[PDB]
Amino acid sequence: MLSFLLTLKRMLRACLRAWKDKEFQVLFVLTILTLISGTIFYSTVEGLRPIDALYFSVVTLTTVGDGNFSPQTDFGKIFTILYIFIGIGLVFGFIHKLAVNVQ
Amino acid sequence: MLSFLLTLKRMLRACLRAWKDKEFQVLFVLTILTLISGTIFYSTVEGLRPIDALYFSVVTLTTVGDGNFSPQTDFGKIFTILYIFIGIGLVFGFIHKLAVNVQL
Amino acid sequence: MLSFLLTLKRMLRACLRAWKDKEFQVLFVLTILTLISGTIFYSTVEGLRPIDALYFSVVTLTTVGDGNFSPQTDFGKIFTILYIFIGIGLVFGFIHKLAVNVQ
Amino acid sequence: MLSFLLTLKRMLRACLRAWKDKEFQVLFVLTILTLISGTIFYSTVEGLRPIDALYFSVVTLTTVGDGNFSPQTDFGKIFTILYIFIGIGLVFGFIHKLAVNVQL
Ligand SMILES: [Ca+2]
Ligand code: NA
Ligand code: NA
Ligand code: NA
Ligand code: NA
Repeated sequence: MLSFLLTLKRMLRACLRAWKDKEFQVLFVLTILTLISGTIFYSTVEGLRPIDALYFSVVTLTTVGDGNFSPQTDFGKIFTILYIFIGIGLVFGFIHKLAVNVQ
Repeated sequence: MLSFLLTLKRMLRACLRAWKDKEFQVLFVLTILTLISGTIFYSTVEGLRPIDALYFSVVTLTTVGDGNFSPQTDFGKIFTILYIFIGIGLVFGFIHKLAVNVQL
Repeated sequence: MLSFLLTLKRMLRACLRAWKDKEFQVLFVLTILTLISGTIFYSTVEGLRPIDALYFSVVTLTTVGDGNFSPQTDFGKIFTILYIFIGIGLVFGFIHKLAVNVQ
Repeated sequence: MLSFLLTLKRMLRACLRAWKDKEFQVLFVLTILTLISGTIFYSTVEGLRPIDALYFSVVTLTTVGDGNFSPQTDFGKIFTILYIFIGIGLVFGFIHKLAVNVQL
C-alpha cells in the first residue's frame, strides 16, 4: 500500500528531524558516552572482553538485563548501581523531550 | 459493577479505535517485522529452536529479558545491541503517539 | 520538616484520588486479573508452586524478569509472549491515563 | 561543538533546577528509603551481603533485574512482589511530574 509507505516515510522524516534537535543530540551523545564508559569499566574492572562489556553495558542501561553475568567485584556492583541511575536519568531526559515536543 | 463494565467497554473501544490510526498500524507492523527478523536471526545464528528465538526476541525487545539464555556469538551480541535500540525506538514512537493523541 | 510531610500528604491524597477514577480502577482490576491468570497458568502448565507462579507472573508482566526460571514448555513460552504484550498494553493504558490527567 | 556544550549546560541547569521541586525531592527521598528498606530486607531475610542486597534492590526496583539471584524464601518473594509495585508507583510519580512540568 502506497498509503503505508507514505505514512512510514513521513514518520521516518519526523524521526530524522529529531537528530537535528540540539537537546536530543546531547542526550544521544551522553548515552553513547555512557555506553563507552561502561564498556571501558566492565572491560577493565570485571575483566570482560570489550564485546561482552558493551553487551552488559547496553543490556543494563536499557533494563533488559543479562541472564548470566552479574558484576563480581564490589566496585563493579557500585558502578552498576550508579550506571543504572544514569540510564534512568537519560530516559526521563528523552521522555521529557518527547513530552515537550508534543506542545 | 455496571459502571466498571461500561467503562471497560468504552476504553476497549478507544483501544480498537486506535488500531485505526495509520501511524499506529505502521508502528505495529514494524514491531512484528522486528520480531520476525529477530526470530529468524536467533534461530539461524544462535541455533535456537524457532519458538525459543521468538521468545528471546520478545523478552529482549520488551526489556523483560531471559534469565537463562544470552547470545553466545559475537554476531549475536552485536545484533542484540542493535535489536534493543530498535525496540527502544519503537517504544518512544508509541509513547510519542500516545502523547500527541492526548493533546490535539 | 513540616513542608515535607504536607507535600507528601498532598501527593498521597492526589494518588488516592486516582483509585476513585473509573478508568484507573479498570486498568487496576485488569492487571490484577492478569496476575491471577498468570499465577494459575504457570502453576498449572509449568508446574510452579502458586507462590513461584505469582512471582514469575509479576516479574514478567513488569519487565523485571527472573534470573533463574524460563518457561520450559512451548505452551508456556507462547503464553508468556502474549502475557508480556498484555502487560505492555496495560502500561500504555496507565501512561495514556496519566497523560490525559495532565490536561 | 560550542552549541553542544551550551545546550548541555542549559539542560544540566534545568535538571538541577528540578532538584528544587518539593514534590521531586519527596519522590527522591521515597526512592532512597525504598532502596534502604530493600537493602535491609534482603540482607536480613535473604542473608545477602549488604552490598549484594542494595544491588538486587536497585536492579529489581528499576526492572533491570539480576540474572543470577532470585529470592529464595516465600517471605522474600512476597516482599519482592510489593517492592516492584512500589517502584512502578514511584516511576509513574516521576512521569506524572515530568508530565505536569511540561504543560503549565
Ligand atoms: Ca540466570
Ligand atoms: Na521499562
Ligand atoms: Na533478567
Ligand atoms: Na529486565
Ligand atoms: Na525492564
